[PDB]
Amino acid sequence: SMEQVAMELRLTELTRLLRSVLDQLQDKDPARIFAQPVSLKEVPDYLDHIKHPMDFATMRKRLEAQGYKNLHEFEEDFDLIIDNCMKYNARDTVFYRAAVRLRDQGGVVLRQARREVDSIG
Repeated sequence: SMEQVAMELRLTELTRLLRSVLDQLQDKDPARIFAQPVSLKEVPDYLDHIKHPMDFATMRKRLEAQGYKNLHEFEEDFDLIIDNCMKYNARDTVFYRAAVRLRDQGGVVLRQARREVDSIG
């Protein structure tokens, strides 16, 4: 149907805006601490701690399959990146501190992304 096409075009356009949001967030991680999944070979206990691992590569795979239907879904995954790191790692660690900085800086970007998603529809 034409209605299904129109919905698909909205999803595609949301995908474009989320790709740009994703790029901007990832630039706030120049150390590349959050670039890839935590390795279970190198942190064998990880899944005993963290039930839903997340990372920027995994988000990028979902994004390219148009797997985020709305901004809320994408923000949920971004928050997992931060929240997981802040639980597994102590306050005095480079990992924890990197997450705090990513969260603080990412807030700015997400604030205007929400306006854009509402504004454009």
